[PDB]
Amino acid sequence: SLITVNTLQKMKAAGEKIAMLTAYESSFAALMDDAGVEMLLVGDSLGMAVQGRKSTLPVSLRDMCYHTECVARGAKNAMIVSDLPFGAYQQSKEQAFAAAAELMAAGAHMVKLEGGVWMAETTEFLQMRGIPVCAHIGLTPQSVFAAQALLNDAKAHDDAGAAVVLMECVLAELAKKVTETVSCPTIGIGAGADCDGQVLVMHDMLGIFPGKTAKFVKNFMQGHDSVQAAVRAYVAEVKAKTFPAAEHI
Amino acid sequence: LITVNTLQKMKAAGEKIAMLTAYESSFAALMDDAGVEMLLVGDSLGMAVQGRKSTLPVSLRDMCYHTECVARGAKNAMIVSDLPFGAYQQSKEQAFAAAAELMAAGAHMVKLEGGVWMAETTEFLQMRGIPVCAHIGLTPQSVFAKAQALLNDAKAHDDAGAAVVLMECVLAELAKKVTETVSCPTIGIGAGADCDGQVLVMHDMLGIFPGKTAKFVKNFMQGHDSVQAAVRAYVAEVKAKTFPAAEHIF
Amino acid sequence: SLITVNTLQKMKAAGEKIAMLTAYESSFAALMDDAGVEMLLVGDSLGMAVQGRKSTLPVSLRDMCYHTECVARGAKNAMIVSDLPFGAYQQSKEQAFAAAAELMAAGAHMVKLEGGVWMAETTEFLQMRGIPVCAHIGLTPQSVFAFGGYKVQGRGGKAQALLNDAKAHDDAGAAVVLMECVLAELAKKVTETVSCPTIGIGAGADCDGQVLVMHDMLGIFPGKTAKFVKNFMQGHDSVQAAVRAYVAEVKAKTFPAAEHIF
Amino acid sequence: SLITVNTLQKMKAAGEKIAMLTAYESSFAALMDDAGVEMLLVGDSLGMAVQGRKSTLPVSLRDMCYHTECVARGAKNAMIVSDLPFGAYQQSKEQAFAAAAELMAAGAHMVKLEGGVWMAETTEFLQMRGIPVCAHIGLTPQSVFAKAQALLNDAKAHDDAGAAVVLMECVLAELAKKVTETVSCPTIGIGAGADCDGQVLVMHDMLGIFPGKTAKFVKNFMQGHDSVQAAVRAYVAEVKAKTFPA
Amino acid sequence: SLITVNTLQKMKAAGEKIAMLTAYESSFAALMDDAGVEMLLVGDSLGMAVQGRKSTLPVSLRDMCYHTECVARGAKNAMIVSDLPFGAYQQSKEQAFAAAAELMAAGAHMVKLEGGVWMAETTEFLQMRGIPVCAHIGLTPQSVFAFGGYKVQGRGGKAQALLNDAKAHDDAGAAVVLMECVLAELAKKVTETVSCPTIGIGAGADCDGQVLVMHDMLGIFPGKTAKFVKNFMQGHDSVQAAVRAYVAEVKAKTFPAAEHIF
Ligand SMILES: CC(C)C(=O)C(=O)O
Ligand SMILES: CC(C)C(=O)C(=O)O
Ligand SMILES: CC(C)C(=O)C(=O)O
Ligand SMILES: CC(C)C(=O)C(=O)O
Ligand code: NA
Ligand code: NA
Ligand code: NA
Ligand code: NA
Repeated sequence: SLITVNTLQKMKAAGEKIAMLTAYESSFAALMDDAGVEMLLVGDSLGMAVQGRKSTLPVSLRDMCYHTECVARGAKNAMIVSDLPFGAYQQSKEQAFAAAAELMAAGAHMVKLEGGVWMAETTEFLQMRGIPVCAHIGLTPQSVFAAQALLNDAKAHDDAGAAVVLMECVLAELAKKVTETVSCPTIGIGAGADCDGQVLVMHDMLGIFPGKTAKFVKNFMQGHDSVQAAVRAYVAEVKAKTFPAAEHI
Repeated sequence: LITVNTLQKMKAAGEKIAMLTAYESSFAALMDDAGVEMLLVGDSLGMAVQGRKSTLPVSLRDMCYHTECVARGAKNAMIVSDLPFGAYQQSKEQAFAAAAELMAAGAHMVKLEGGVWMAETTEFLQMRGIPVCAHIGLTPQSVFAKAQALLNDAKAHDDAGAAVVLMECVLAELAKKVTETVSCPTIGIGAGADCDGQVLVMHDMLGIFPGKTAKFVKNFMQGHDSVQAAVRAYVAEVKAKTFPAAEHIF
Repeated sequence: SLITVNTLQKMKAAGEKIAMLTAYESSFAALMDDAGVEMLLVGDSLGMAVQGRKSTLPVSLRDMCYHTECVARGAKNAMIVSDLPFGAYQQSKEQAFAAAAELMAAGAHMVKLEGGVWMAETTEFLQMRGIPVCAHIGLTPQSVFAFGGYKVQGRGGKAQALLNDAKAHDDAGAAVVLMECVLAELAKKVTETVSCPTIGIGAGADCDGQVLVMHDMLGIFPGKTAKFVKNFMQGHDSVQAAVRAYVAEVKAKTFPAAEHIF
Repeated sequence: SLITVNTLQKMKAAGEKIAMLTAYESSFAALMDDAGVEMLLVGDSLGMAVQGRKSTLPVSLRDMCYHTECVARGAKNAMIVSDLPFGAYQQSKEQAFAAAAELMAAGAHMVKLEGGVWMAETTEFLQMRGIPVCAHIGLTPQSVFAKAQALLNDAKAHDDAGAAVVLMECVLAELAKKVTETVSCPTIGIGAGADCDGQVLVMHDMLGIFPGKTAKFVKNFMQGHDSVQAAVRAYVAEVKAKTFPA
Repeated sequence: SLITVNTLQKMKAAGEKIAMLTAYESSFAALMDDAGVEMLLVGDSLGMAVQGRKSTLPVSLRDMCYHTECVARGAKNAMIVSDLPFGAYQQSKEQAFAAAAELMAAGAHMVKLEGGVWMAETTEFLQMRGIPVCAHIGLTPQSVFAFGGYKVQGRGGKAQALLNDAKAHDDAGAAVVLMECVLAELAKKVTETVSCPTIGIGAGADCDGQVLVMHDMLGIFPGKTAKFVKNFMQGHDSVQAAVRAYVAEVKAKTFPAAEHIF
């Protein structure tokens, strides 16, 4: 029942697409879990969607731990992934370990960190100590104010033992090559359907914000009269390989 | 008084060491009076005492508190305290600070989880007067995250000066080889009978949880009239080498 | 509309001068944004202009964070650059990162640090982790007691060292290099050599942009302004007109004039 | 007058035995000072004698600073030596320095640390920064829960690092003798024989405050006298006459 | 007017003796500044003259910052030098920097640290980051318990070690090198060898300047002062005049006299 890293490995081998959605509260976490969502991402994207800030930089380790605890009270079988917030882990591998440990004590089953080859040593340090790491490469929103290289980043984390490699806004053809090159499962957002799974910010896919949605995002609320049905459709289109479509790439 | 030297003599003589977890003073005095030689204040208290789903949320404060409670009840038995998740893996210096607090709380030895990558930490602590029990094989703090590696882990800790090597859920024949290879006494749980001693979580062996006991666990309460007799039977079986039996091994 | 690092790079390539001014409050930040200031510098110069102290050394990270938040609530399109205060970042690249992360969480889009080649590793450490860096070379006011005051840099055989400081920061990935009190001809060479945009104060008009302390250019202090500073309030009808004349003279390359250059 | 490291060096050179005793309070420290005790050791042994614990490991840095302050208000001429408590200085030489600096600020004139060769770097670090160090080798109570050439190596490494004094506990007398003869600094012993430049005893032990058999290498000096003052003076006289340890 | 490092360098080259005195309060600081004292030393000597302790070791960084602030409210032209107190800087160059930064934030224009060649790296770390350093060599009072009291330095084969200490600091960028209780002939050779000004106390008249503890030179203690100290209060009936006499004798090279030199 419970989704573990082995489960994700089996899904990658079986070619069965993984469904990930961000979650910041207990009620929505339980709803998504029950709707088939396999990975619950307590992302630092909550700085915009929950806190209403202009970027994710101000989110603190305290905020991430609080939301992790909330989500942990609602989740059952889904795996809880928590982001390491800006400033809380890039100082050193030792600082990253301390911040990751706090998230794990709050209820996370894996942590997500941003960065390329320069973060590979941090991934290894954490994974060796029992903390599953999700390496976030490509577009890394914490550096918002700031092909071979992406492949290198991917490989570096894989070699260090990252459990999952997540790619944001990447040429679909490159995401495909990456997914085939790394031993660990991959998760995409604006990276195509050749990844081992997909992720989207709940709020975006529920159409909580006015005006058009990002190009790589699909509104799943539309056509449904219940949030649970909207999420179920997401899981199904992810697995059907219908999402992302050609328009979302 | 049970000391490291006592354990060493027992290994050399083939006399099995009886270890049991303990998180409270009353149970600790009872186990001590019932012949338990090593009291393990383990982070297993996150599940048995705190009721969590894992031992990761256990803090250093929690370990020091439980160690202090056990220390008020213990007499002859050695107190072993676990370094909790996040409090010692950052560096050897951080592990020494955390272990120093546990020793200050009443521990006579500390236990830490990890393979070869933690051996340098074992050496740093042992050289500074802090006896270390290196816990290898199935390390519960890594639940969310292979025969030769285990052997490598055991050798590295032994060479680093580990006072004791504890193995959890390890193929029996592998455990026997490790035990015959390292110089320090070995303790097992789900590791077979060829270790120098055994450990079990108190509540498990007392049948506190409903349902079937884990495979490597035996209910010692059953067939006895008191907690005292259940514990004495556990100690007597470990020493008679009747526990664990074929049915409790992998 | 929003001013980003790419905007500055496009302006350097086009030869359009960048207008930077200091800002420590929300109302003045909004006034300057509306008057066309592109970069709003929350400088540690507030230790003197706001706090009334004799130098910028006593300014703390908390003071820097507070003013940054204030300015962030008034800014609109302009980029916010916040100074890393004395004592909060020179201890190590790790300490600099932590201090810079607090400023970015306070609302900064870039941080400014003082120092030559010995700070380039710090610049690299921060930029690689998403924190845009402005390297400030030449006369660095946090080292005022070591310099003994405000002297022009790059004289004689000191030119190479300044050039070396600029290069190390640029190679370390500095987004912008800021020069203060530097021989104009040297600043021109530096600007023509580094890949990143440059900003000057008392560095001549051949930098890719200019900066002035608000209070200096508004003639808030009694007496005369420094030689490299022009009083724009004087001869103008409002604070809004004074700032607009500054941005216009910077873009027309009339400020700094010959009188304001070393 | 005042007892300085120079005083101790001169005493070793002349063969005049040094009297050291533990002290954790102001009143007893002033009494011992007046009785001729030259070195007052504020030891982590207070964890057992004062606090009543089973070991000295739980003694904290705050406890050592407190007792150091108390003793410093009683002491006049004697040198105050303060122990660096378990867990407060073994993390690194930088940590030891911060802990030693707190003890010096509380009134100590020298600090004592436990450990062989692996602690010599720490000794060098502290001594180079003005903190006199007493290196404690042999039996080190802080490692209670956890050979001739090893002892000599430890003593030599500490002496080469600049230790002001080397303290030996429970060492074969003949071996203590060689160490004393080979190091440039004064040596102090406890259960180390009379061939040391000086002796130390825990005050409560030599005053017979503990119920039970007197420790083997300890002599009860309270016996035969009717004042604590006379008991201390007798210990100092026997140490000087080289009749203790017997 | 305003005393800077450049001023001290100009005086060394000119042969004009620098007058330094300790100061722990604002009133006395203003008086000395008005009497011509060029360097006001907020020394850890306040542990004995102000706090009444037996040594300067118990003085904390907080104490140093507090007195530094007091002195800064009275100082006008004089340069404020603050001592780094025992335990606050010897742990590492990084810790020395953090402590030195607090002193500078409290009002100091330079910090003073005790130590030989082993502290030179710390000297370099500080000066490069804008903190002027006065290296104190010879008899370093924070090491009094290791020293076994106060004793003359530099005789025999120890002379070369002292020279090394001074040159190591001079090479690291020390702004000033202070010598306490060193053979006069050695102090002279060191003064003629390093590039920075030198200040002495019990080091002869050939240093570039002198320093005394205020309370010692005002005769505040009972009995006699050390051999290298002179009571300037005697023969005068105002502290103003007593301080002016110190300044005059230092500049005339009449103090220290033969009787105050080793
Ligand atoms: C877009 C996803 C991967 C994310 O980083 C977040 O929600 O924080
Ligand atoms: C039983 C042993 C393996 C243990 O770690 C614990 O109780 O925490
Ligand atoms: C650009 C200059 C004037 C500066 O550093 C400041 O204002 O803080
Ligand atoms: C006498 C001078 C050099 C001093 O160190 C002090 O006052 O602290
Ligand atoms: Na994120
Ligand atoms: Na455990
Ligand atoms: Na500035
Ligand atoms: Na001083």
